[PDB]
Formats: sequence, C-alpha cells, structure tokens
Amino acid sequence: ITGTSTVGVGRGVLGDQKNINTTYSTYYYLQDNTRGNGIFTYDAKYRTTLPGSLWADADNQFFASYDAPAVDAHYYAGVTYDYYKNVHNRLSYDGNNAAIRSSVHYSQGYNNAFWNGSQMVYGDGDGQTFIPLSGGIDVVAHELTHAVTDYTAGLIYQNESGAINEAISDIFGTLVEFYANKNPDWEIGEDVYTPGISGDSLRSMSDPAKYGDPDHYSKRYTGTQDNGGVHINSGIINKAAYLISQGGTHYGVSVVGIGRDKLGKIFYRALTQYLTPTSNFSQLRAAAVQSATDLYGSTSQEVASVKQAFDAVGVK
Ligand SMILES: CC(C)C[C@H](NC(=O)CNP(=O)(O)CNC(=O)OCc1ccccc1)C(=O)O
Ligand SMILES: [Ca+2]
Ligand SMILES: [Ca+2]
Ligand SMILES: [Ca+2]
Ligand SMILES: [Ca+2]
Ligand SMILES: [Zn+2]
Repeated sequence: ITGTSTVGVGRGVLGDQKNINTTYSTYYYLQDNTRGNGIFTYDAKYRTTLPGSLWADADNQFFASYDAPAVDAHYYAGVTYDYYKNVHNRLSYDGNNAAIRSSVHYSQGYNNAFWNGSQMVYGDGDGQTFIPLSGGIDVVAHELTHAVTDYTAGLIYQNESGAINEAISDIFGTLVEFYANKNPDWEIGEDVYTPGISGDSLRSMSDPAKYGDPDHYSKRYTGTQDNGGVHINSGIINKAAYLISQGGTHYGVSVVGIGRDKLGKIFYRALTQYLTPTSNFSQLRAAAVQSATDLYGSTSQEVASVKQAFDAVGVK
C-alpha cells in the first residue's frame, strides 16, 4: 500500500517485545519499506486461500495473542533479509530486492510452514506438536532460504537434490540464528517444537541421529516417503556442514573446523555458482571443494576441512 513508513511495537510468539517496521495509511500495516521493495505480512485468517489480507492494525501496537505470529514472521523476515544483504551482498531472495511476502494463521492446527513458489506460509501448530512456527528464527530463515535456492541452484525437491535443498535451508536458517545471536544453536525449530517438552528439536545438525536422521551416507533413506527422504537425508549434509564449521571426529575421521563465517561463504558460493537442479551429494562435495578453492586456495586448510567433512559422512 502507499503510505508513510512507521515503527510499531509488539510481542512475538515467545512473549518478547520487539519493534516492527510498519506503514501508515488509515491503518498501520505490516509493511516494512526499509528493506528492498518491502516485506509484507498477511493474515490468512485460519483459511487456506493465499495470501489473505495485508495485516492491518488500528494503533500500531501488536500485543494481542492473535498478533504474535505476524510480529515474528515480519520481524524475522527482516533479520533474514539483513543477513543475506550484509553477509553475502544478496538483495532479497532473487538478488534484485523482490518483495518478501508471508502469511500467518494458515489453516487450523497446521503443523508446518512452507514456501509455496511465491511467498512464505506459516501454520499456528496444534498447540502440542508446535506453537506458531514463525516464532522460530531458524524456521523463518529456512523458509526464505527455499526462495533463494529456487532462484539460484533450483534443486529439485526430491531424492538427493531435495535433501541438499533441505540442508541448505537448515544451514542458512542456523547461520541466521547465529547472526541474530539470541540463544543460537545447531538445532532446528527448538523454539516452536513441542511446548510440553524441554530440550528437543525438530532436527539436529550436530547429531542428526538424535532425532533419527542419518549422519552417514551408508545410512541414507532410499524409500519414497517425504519426497524420497528430503528432511531425512538432509542430516548427512547438515552433519558435514556442522563438521566444516565446528570440527570433530566422526566415524573415525577428524575434521578441523573453520568457523561459521567460512562455512557460510563456501556454501553460499556453491549454491549460487556451482549447484544445479539435479545435483547429487557427490556433486555437492565437488561444488563445495571448488568453492573453497576459489575463496581460499587449493592448498588451504579450508579446502582440506571440506574434504575431511565429506569423507566423515561417507560422500565421495
Ligand atoms: C513437521 C514438519 C514441520 C517437518 C518438515 N518441515 C520442515 O522442516 C519445514 N518446512 P518446509 O521444509 O519448508 C516444507 N515444505 C514442503 O513440504 O514443500 C512442499 C511444497 C512444494 C511446492 C509448493 C508448496 C509446498 C516437513 O515438511 O516434513
Ligand atoms: Ca493493535
Ligand atoms: Ca536457538
Ligand atoms: Ca536453532
Ligand atoms: Ca520442545
Ligand atoms: Zn524445508
């Protein structure tokens, strides 16, 4: 909408207060004009017709329970935009400042979130498996990263290419969580998963097998559930990324960590320069090795650690 840029205040899903960029034109809208061509947050009103209505508020204060998922979707989309711009010199998901759209209150009891080809979509959860999923910065950044992938490598959402697609979203979701630096970890979705259970997560990158996901290529899933295991086999790549950053000895193979910033540079370059829609795990290893070579040199520690990490997870 056409209006003037304003700053509202509200509370997110976890009860924390934050300032949000809004737009005033009769109502105050969840429309942040400070980032690219805007960040826009919509109310899906418990229905499945998208996007719903651009979120309107009478007073620029967003403290109602119903407001909380919208506050966090809007705010964390902004943090994710800032990460890509400041860290990778990427302007929104298309590289040309495309408007970022999200809808909250999607459906009823909806235990998921997704990128639908055009926008982000967040369920509220059923209150037992999940609380509203936009409360997780890693989840929000995971979703926006699907848009980045779709505009760049274009990894097809099945089998190995789809597991790479998923891992890319978990990797950058985690790197955005570290960028914001509020309780960061290598777990996925801990802030919104299972409100009745402390200390669990939807996935772990440091130890995928904690939640049943493989941590070695020999343990990959080969069936047809979950688009050929895209959220399962992502554990193999998530573990390799964790090892590149943090180091460790895994199945007897030792990896010297090189830190998060270098992990992010290597995988961002691989995603945007070398991966293709049909890349498999072996091709990802080659892309990551080449990316590290470009950035740091063929004889560098960084290249050596990429190779060790993929060796540790059984990917040649
Ligand atoms: C219990 C769940 C929260 C776990 C998991 N989801 C995630 O980890 C995050 N959502 P996501 O990975 O973005 C879904 N995304 C997904 O299933 O994409 C299918 C699609 C393709 C094209 C258009 C619309 C949807 C899942 O779906 O099993
Ligand atoms: Ca209000
Ligand atoms: Ca965390
Ligand atoms: Ca996390
Ligand atoms: Ca929990
Ligand atoms: Zn995903």
